[PDB]
Amino acid sequence: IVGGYTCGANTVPYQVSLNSGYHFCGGSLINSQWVVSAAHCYKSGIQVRLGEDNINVVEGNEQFISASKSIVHPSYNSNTLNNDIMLIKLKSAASLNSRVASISLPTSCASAGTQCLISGWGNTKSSGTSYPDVLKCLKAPILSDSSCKSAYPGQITSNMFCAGYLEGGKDSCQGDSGGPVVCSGKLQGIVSWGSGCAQKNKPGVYTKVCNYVSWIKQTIASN
Ligand SMILES: N[C@@H](C(=O)N1CCC[C@H]1C(=O)NCc1ccncc1)C(c1ccccc1)c1ccccc1
Ligand SMILES: [Ca+2]
Repeated sequence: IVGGYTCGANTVPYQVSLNSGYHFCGGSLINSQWVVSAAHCYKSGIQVRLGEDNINVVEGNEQFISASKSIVHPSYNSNTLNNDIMLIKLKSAASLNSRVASISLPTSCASAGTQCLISGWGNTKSSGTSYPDVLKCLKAPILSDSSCKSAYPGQITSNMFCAGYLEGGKDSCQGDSGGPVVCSGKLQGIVSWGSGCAQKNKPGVYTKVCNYVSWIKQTIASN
């Protein structure tokens, strides 16, 4: 997260860190057994880390649970990033508490202008590289479809939305991938892609979760 702020420990209790020897992506806990992340975060050997603030120190509220199965969306295209969503099944159910909590799925899509919370342990620099230990947060509005398409001509599908700031300076970045965009208490986006981080006229692009709720619900009913 570039240009954001320290969230505060466990104030984003649905935020998970995906670990394969090191943090590599975020995700969102949607019930005690399932995490939503980005398809471009797929790899084998995932451990889901819940209840995290400082990802380099055991602070006492963590739950570390291996994935038993990952399911990349059947229609994910790794070239256009259309359908950039993946479900991860935990080997055992998380114990839900004030520091480890699920985020609701949307029933309606969010609207342009709605202010959302984006969070993660990704790079905090727009040029250069610095990775934080504690969770970072950014308040960002959803942008109009027309401004999003003007920023990324030919590349925005109906399964994507832009959020952030056309002036730059505030954005998600590498390592935030797969994490949440929450608006009015619902998971409306997944950190997906952009042209650099926090660059002028290049806001972040997010997977539009409301288009995937039927697939999520049917998949978790059968796995
Ligand atoms: N900029 C790259 C990106 O978003 N990549 C690389 C893999 C991870 C993800 C990421 O950091 N997502 C998080 C993010 C990035 C930028 N703003 C907001 C959030 C993109 C690309 C996407 C997926 C696969 C390959 C490349 C890219 C686009 C054009 C030129 C080069 C790279
Ligand atoms: Ca920790």
